[PDB]
Formats: sequence, structure tokens, C-alpha cells
Amino acid sequence: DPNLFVALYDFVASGDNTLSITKGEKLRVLGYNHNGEWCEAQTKNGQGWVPSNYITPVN
Repeated sequence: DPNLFVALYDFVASGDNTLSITKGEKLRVLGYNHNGEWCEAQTKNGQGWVPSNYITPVN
């Protein structure tokens, strides 16, 4: 997938619109928020926003 990313660090969901992720997990990114600080991502656990600096593309 062109939008494949990997989690660099664990992230515990904060807001209801965020998604917990674990270091090493693969994600598909749907997009970014207005300032690029958050990414909307899909994992095997669901969908939600994660910090953009906690993930990086690996396509």
C-alpha cells in the first residue's frame, strides 16, 4: 500500500477520536490534520488519530 506506515513508539489513546498503537505495528494512513501534527490511521484494532511523529512511512 502506498500509505503503509510503521509505529515507532507506543501511543495510548487520549481523545476519543485517537487510536492506541503499539511499537512495531503496521498502519494505513488516510491523511493528516491541518498542521500535520496528527495522522488518521487504520490498524487491525480500528481507526483513529495518532501523532504524526510516532509513525513513519515504510511503503
